[PDB]
Amino acid sequence: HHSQDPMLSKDIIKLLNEQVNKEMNSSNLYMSMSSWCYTHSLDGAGLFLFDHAAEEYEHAKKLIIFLNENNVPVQLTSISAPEHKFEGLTQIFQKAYEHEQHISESINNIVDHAIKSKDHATFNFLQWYVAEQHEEEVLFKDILDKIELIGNENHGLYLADQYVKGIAKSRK
Amino acid sequence: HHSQDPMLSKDIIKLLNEQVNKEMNSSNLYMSMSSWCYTHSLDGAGLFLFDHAAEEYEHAKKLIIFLNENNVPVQLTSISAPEHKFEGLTQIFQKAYEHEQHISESINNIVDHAIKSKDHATFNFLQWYVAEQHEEEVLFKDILDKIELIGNENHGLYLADQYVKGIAKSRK
Amino acid sequence: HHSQDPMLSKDIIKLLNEQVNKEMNSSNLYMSMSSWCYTHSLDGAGLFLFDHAAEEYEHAKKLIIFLNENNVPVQLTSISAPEHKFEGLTQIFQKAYEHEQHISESINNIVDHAIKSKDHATFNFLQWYVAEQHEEEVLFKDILDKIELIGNENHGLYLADQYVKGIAKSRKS
Amino acid sequence: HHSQDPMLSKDIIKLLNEQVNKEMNSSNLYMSMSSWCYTHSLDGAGLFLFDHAAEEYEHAKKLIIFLNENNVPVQLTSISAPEHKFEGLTQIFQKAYEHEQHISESINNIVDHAIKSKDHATFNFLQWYVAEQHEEEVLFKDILDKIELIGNENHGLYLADQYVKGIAKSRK
Amino acid sequence: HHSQDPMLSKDIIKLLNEQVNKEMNSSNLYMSMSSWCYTHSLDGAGLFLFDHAAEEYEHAKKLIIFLNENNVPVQLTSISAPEHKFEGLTQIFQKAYEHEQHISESINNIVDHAIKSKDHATFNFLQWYVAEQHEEEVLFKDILDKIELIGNENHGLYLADQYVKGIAKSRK
Amino acid sequence: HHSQDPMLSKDIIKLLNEQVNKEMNSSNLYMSMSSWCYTHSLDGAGLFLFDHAAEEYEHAKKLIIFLNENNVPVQLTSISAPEHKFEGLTQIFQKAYEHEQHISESINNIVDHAIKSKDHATFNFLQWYVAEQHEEEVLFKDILDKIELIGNENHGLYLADQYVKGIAKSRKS
Ligand SMILES: [Fe+3]
Ligand SMILES: [Fe+3]
Ligand SMILES: [Fe+3]
Ligand SMILES: [Fe+3]
Ligand SMILES: [Fe+3]
Ligand SMILES: [Fe+3]
Ligand SMILES: [Fe+3]
Ligand SMILES: [Fe+3]
Ligand SMILES: [Fe+3]
Ligand SMILES: [Fe+3]
Ligand SMILES: [Fe+3]
Ligand SMILES: [Fe+3]
Ligand SMILES: [Fe+3]
Ligand SMILES: [Fe+3]
Repeated sequence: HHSQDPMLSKDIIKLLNEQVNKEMNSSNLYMSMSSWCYTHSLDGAGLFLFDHAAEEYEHAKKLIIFLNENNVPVQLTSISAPEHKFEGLTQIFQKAYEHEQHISESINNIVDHAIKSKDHATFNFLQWYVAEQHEEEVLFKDILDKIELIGNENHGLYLADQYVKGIAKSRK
Repeated sequence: HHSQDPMLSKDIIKLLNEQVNKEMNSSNLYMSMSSWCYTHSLDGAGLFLFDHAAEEYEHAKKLIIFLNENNVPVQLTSISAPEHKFEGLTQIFQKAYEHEQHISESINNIVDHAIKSKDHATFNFLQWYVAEQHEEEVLFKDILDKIELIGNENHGLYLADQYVKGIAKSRK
Repeated sequence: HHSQDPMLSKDIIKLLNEQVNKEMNSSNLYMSMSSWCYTHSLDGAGLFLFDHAAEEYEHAKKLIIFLNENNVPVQLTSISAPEHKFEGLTQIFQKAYEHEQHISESINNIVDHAIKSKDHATFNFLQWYVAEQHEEEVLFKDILDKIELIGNENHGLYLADQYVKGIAKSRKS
Repeated sequence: HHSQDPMLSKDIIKLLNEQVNKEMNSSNLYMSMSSWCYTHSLDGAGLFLFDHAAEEYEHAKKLIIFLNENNVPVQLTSISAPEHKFEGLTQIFQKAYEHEQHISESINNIVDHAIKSKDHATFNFLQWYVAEQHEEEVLFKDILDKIELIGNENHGLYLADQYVKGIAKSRK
Repeated sequence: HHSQDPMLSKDIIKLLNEQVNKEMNSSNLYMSMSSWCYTHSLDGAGLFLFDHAAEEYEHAKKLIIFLNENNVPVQLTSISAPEHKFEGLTQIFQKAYEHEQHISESINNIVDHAIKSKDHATFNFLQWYVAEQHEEEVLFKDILDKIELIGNENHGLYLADQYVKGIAKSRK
Repeated sequence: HHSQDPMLSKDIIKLLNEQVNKEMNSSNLYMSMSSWCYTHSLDGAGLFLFDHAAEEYEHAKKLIIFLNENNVPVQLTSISAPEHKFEGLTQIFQKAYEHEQHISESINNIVDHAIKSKDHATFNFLQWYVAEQHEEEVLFKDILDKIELIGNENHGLYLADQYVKGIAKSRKS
């Protein structure tokens, strides 16, 4: 039997499949960072990063759904194991904020390509994704700002972890 | 500051970490199988397999939670691209059922090791997982049974896909 | 058309089928005991044993369901005519308690075999059955204890039967 | 202590005790037929026949209750192992319909004996049983009629099983 | 009058009776640790440890119930006076965590003996106890981790006690 | 860091700590009595005595709470192994009633000491304990009266146990 051709262009297909794998890598990275926090008595950060990792997989699932609906084959690729060794809470959140900046950049790029190739179905679809990623990038900026304000001096790690714990709980 | 040592034995840690990675791999496989179905007009099987893939990630998360609570570092390994080429609906579910048999075996192995090393916290924890995996293995057996009963002659693929669609919706 | 092979091992299949037939045999034994009581003015014990017999059939059905879901053919055997002649209420409950002890042992044997064969699907499935059988064994122990505490002196049978009647009614609701 | 004699005649006692054993045998036959269906991918018929087997045991229990209330000793004899060899879905339902015909005949016989004996307590008691058996005989006639209407050609068994599955669920 | 013999084996009887006495001893230890905290201005830890002591007595009662139902005589031996000399909050929780580890080991031992003896009534019974003990061991690990993360420098004891006070109230 | 001194006098502290240990000892005695009953087919008395044992521990906890709030160190002593061999239901309740009489006396002694030392915080605190202990002493008197009225002639033990079972159940709800 005959099935209809993919409804998206080759360039958009490539960028979207790359994005699915980027989100899966993100989930892995954040699970690893979370585990580091959990094994170093920082369960506030552990919980926050675990929940964030899960949300990254949710992004991957939403991108996959869009690919499926357009008759576009999903291309799940090989991905390196995430980094597992970290220096401390500050370094983790510095690395995470940088990572979010990079993800934001990657989304901006696809949206720009949608405009260029007049793919406004894809432009329209990606708007939840632009909005949600901006929120996440702002969130990591805010957490990093707070960790740096508190500092590492006497009880500082505890104070920072409890602050992140509060955010983790409030974000359901 | 000092954090407490991992609360599980080296062998159990190894087996549980391997299992996390197995479930992550399973999620990728099922996403790939789902995509094949969606791009070959089998959206019933597409939906069922997508939802099943998501459930495998849920298993991985629950295993991670148990590792975290026991102060056991999560060791996420490199991701290898899942199989993406398939012959048809029957072959997909034959491969899936075989995969589920393998997963059941892997769980039986961990539970047996928990008994052998007198790790009854782990034994007790794994019981939801034994129960749920059994349900999944039976489900795949039943779907494969139905696909083979229906056949492949005129309208057969359609009837099978609609049957699987019904199951997918009922499990929501 | 091809159907999938049985999902359980040959040894586990045989034990579970044997257990189905054990529960069916138990149901008949208890119906016969129940009838003896009813025909000897012991309707409290009659009701208790009737309801217990019915619960044994429910156990058989639950085991059959598990076999069915695993693509395991159910093998129902001949059921021997149960004992029908009894000496009295005490003898019936002595026999019943001994029977319950045997059933408990038979379950322990299957669960042990599941562990040894690494069949944790079956191990996990049987836990409701282990728990419910333990409660049943304890119940028959308690009833036997009570019958023996009361005795058959002046109104003893009546008192014991009423005691059992109360239990029967409480287990309904 | 003296207990009152049985309240029913020797002939009625014999017939009712035989009926209890007939219903128990029926339950076993239906469990066996059910198992055949389940192990041959016909879970619609499997469920239907399982639920029917349980209903036949319910009939046995109700007959036992009536014997008990009349101070009539219940005489359970050996219950021979049921047939387990079956050719297919049509043959199972052909055998089942014929079996239900025999059961209907057995009930008619007891009711006639009650009339002849002027045992109107028993006549009146059996009315639920006459009505329920009639409904069951009609039901098996209808299912067999449908299995034969559908036939075994391309997807026929699947359609028949799904039809019977519908009936099974509606009688829950 | 004759009463039925104990329903459990001699080895299982010994182990369960020893466990009752262990739980009673644990209750006393925790009451003593609780009192130390209360009399040293650590009422958060005082409340937590008091409530924990009461929970250990609840475990003793549940084990006693199981012995009673099996016609097994309860053998209460002398319960030696608990340690009352403590150095500080960290030492108390270090000792507590080590104590919970020992309790976990004792339970694993009984469950293993039940398996070896084919006593699955006892195995099945103990599952609530395995699960609840695991949660308690994890909890003490977490509290100790937090006490050590905070430390004893300026306001450290106060912060740790308030943290434990929070946990105490949340478990009510 | 400095914590405030105990808020109660040395003599009151000692009496209250002794009372904590008395209640813990009582709990164990009653658990042992309860077990004897359960293992001799007297589950009514078994349940009653088990629930009573648990209530004694609750008394110990309430006393500990008072000590804690007054910055008084709790001093838990060794608990001797309770008596475990008994002659029968009557002897158990004779022993229990005598025990309750002793507990009542021990409370009277503390309350009297509180009055003499002008410790009315402690006097006031103990009033729930005086009241609850009186109700307990009366209850054991009543049960003993009933066991002795019934006796052990033909079905006597059964009747007495069922009577106690009814009390046990009524005190739950
Ligand atoms: Fe993000
Ligand atoms: Fe994102
Ligand atoms: Fe699975
Ligand atoms: Fe799984
Ligand atoms: Fe049984
Ligand atoms: Fe049973
Ligand atoms: Fe019928
Ligand atoms: Fe019928
Ligand atoms: Fe058709
Ligand atoms: Fe504990
Ligand atoms: Fe414990
Ligand atoms: Fe500070
Ligand atoms: Fe008292
Ligand atoms: Fe008292």
